[PDB]
Amino acid sequence: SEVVSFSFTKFNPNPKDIILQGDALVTSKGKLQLTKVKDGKPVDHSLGRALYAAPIHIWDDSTDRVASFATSFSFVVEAPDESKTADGIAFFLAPPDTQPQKDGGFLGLFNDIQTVAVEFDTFSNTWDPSARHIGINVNSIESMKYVKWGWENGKVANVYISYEASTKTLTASLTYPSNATSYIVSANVDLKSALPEWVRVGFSATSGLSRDHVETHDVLDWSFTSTLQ
Amino acid sequence: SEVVSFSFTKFNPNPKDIILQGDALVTSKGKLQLTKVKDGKPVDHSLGRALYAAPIHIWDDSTDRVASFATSFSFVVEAPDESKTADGIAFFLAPPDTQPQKDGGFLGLFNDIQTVAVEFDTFSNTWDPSARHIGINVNSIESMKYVKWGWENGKVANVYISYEASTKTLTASLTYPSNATSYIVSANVDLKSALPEWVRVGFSATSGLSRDHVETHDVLDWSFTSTLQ
Amino acid sequence: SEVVSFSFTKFNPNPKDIILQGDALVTSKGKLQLTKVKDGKPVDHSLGRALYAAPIHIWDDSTDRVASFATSFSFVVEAPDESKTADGIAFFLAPPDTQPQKDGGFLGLFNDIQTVAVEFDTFSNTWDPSARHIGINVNSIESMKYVKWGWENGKVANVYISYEASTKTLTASLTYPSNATSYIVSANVDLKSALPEWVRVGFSATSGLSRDHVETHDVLDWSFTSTLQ
Amino acid sequence: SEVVSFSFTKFNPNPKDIILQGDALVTSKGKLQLTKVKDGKPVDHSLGRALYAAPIHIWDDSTDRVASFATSFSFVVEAPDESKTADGIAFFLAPPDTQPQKDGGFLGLFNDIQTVAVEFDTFSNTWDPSARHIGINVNSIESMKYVKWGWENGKVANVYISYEASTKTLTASLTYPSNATSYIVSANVDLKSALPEWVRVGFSATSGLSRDHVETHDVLDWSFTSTLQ
Ligand SMILES: [Ca+2]
Ligand SMILES: [Ca+2]
Ligand SMILES: [Ca+2]
Ligand SMILES: [Ca+2]
Ligand SMILES: [Mn+2]
Ligand SMILES: [Mn+2]
Ligand SMILES: [Mn+2]
Ligand SMILES: [Mn+2]
Repeated sequence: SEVVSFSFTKFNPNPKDIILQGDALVTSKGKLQLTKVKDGKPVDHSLGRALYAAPIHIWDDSTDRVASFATSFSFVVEAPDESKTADGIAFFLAPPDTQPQKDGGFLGLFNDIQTVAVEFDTFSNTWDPSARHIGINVNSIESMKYVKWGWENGKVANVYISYEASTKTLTASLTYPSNATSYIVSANVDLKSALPEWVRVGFSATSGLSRDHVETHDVLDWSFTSTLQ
Repeated sequence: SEVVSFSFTKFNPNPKDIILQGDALVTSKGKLQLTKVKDGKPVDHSLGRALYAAPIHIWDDSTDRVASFATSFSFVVEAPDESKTADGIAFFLAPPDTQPQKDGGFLGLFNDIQTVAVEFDTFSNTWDPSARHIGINVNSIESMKYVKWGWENGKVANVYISYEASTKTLTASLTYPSNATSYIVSANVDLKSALPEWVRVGFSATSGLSRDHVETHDVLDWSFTSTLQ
Repeated sequence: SEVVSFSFTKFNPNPKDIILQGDALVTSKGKLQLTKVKDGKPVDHSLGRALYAAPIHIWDDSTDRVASFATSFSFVVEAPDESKTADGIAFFLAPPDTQPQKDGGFLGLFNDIQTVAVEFDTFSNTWDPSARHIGINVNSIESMKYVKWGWENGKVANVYISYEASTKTLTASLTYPSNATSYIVSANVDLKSALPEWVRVGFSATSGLSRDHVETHDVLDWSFTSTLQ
Repeated sequence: SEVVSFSFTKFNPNPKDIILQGDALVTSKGKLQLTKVKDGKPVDHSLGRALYAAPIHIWDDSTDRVASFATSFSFVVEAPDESKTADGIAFFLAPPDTQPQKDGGFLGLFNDIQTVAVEFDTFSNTWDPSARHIGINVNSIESMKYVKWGWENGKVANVYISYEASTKTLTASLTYPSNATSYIVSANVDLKSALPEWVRVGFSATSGLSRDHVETHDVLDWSFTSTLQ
């Protein structure tokens, strides 16, 4: 058996165990700022990602084992105008050598790819439901499952995501501690069929392609654990 | 700081770190059977509870600190008839010397008491909403918050409950891995004002007061962690 | 499988998960003072013990499994005169209902009993080697194995004890961080043959039977973990 | 605060979170074989190293914090002739981009370098004590502290190493579960002055420079944890 685990109550401004991609950076105060901010205001056409340095062993072909993992993180999405926002933030697993994909609605993850993601989508694209949503995505920008999500501008969101290998169940929940509101969605996901044996895990986010569709995507903390046995 | 933690993948038929109360027992196969079963069938007028042996330090008056805790458990409620069921199961915190309260709709927790509970209610009493629900209860059998809960007869339910002291937020989620369905509810709960500094944590359950309102309440596993700092 | 774990960076003056026996108490500053102190000076004829509230499942007859456990703790033994000291402190496992045994050289553990202990002996009795020692004791005040121990008056000692079930090896080490000095001893110990399936773990200590053989026995912190699988 | 942790009960033959350097490889049966073996026999002039993929944050200049860490591992050194052996195995911390250094007595770590190591030396070089020893090395192949070590050919050794930042104490212990024999050594080590803020941790080993001074250096398991707060 193999157990892997880490916790950040904040991020180091010069992170060494975090692989920063695109526009992502850590602020002096220790906030993982995925998308660009200038003069304290979010900028459009931004894409940032952040992955944990050590690959995670999610399934083994020789031993026919699949990992179970659980992760918590808090995140803020703040937009100058509440009615106009894009695009969103996601937690994702992809091959270790994963690089940023397309911007805008593709969230830095997909294009037109072996990526499984839990997205917090703030803009309705062609492949989306009408309302903002939390989605479970399996190798597509189109979610297999989603729940409508009443996004609260600038309010801290607490996320908990778990994968139970014995039942192939991935579950994601978001709670706003400010008004004790919550949402949850689950899906049946076969990690062996969606991903390679080893992955890197982390976050991706992208601001809108227009000036009037901008917002921040900041991660405040992050704890993760995975066991393969 | 103080950290307390434990995990059970199953229960020992003669549990020594579990304080069994009322009808509760552990089966040969390691299932925490809270309410009575005879010839493999549930019996009415049953009340069972189970608490972890070591008290949990949830708040300290001298140091003005409050604990944050997280727990996972799976549980099955199986009734012979899907339309007629009572009463339910809960995870709860109460003073260390807590003893069983009233049966039936009171779930072994309340009467007519310092208990905070997350209930999975299967019967609509005077103080309930119409539908079966997951409730957050603060010193009352009446929930301060609840979510409608589509109970699945005999199907394993995976529960995750967390309390974040810095935001007084208690969140509870239930997922059925069989059809990837989930529910969640949150509430603002001040543990300092609801409970004493030290508590015992565990489960309580009660079958209905009539023969045609019977069901099992079995816990399959349980992991818990709490930190006071 | 079953995992049990706890950590104290200090102790609560009114401990609820600690069963205090004999003279043991927790000071305002959070120090587990096993033996009596008056006007800041140690008193003779004192015996104190402290156990964790939840029993530990160390072996299971039905499943033929034995637990592996690891514990860390720091402790100070301070005597007014460096040449005259008695008796010592130990970490021990005993049946859950264990009560204080004899005082003086018997360390509150033994008499003339199912107890396994790692002792830090400060006085040479009939059954001892000449020098102060760290001993591994299996149902006797006489150690099966020991190492000579250069006790440092008033200096913090860091202890690490591990039991590896697959090789029946119990290992104990003491280090004084003040001058980077260490000692270690191991023994082959069959827990199934020495102890019952369930035990309580903790510390015991006793000051000498004479006024000129007095010393403190204070525990500053304690972390413990055990897995049965 | 930041916590990092991992456990291996065995190694994956194609390790993805392990950076293999030099001759190091993982056998089919999951043994980290640091130095070369042909036809089941050790070969001379071999050097192998293995590091965990994610850097470890051991000290922070801005926050004046230093990490405390603890690690366990088992290892076998087997030589065809008990009287003729070289050179040894070590657990070490070095800059993230660390590469193999010199072979033979330099253990793959040093030359003639920012590396702190706990070595299990099997050959007496110019800079060594006479007997085989466990050494604590701080930026030199010459140990600042050591303890004589009765190496047992082919017998599993259980190692426990801890660093306590608050007292700058690094402690290392070796136990042979086969005959319940142990050794320990400690040293005062300032990690801030010896190493950079971020390091990679792992093992290095080297077989002798002659045919009659060959031995294996195999690691069987490994668990590690570090907290910066
Ligand atoms: Ca979208
Ligand atoms: Ca009800
Ligand atoms: Ca003695
Ligand atoms: Ca040497
Ligand atoms: Mn979407
Ligand atoms: Mn109700
Ligand atoms: Mn003795
Ligand atoms: Mn050497």
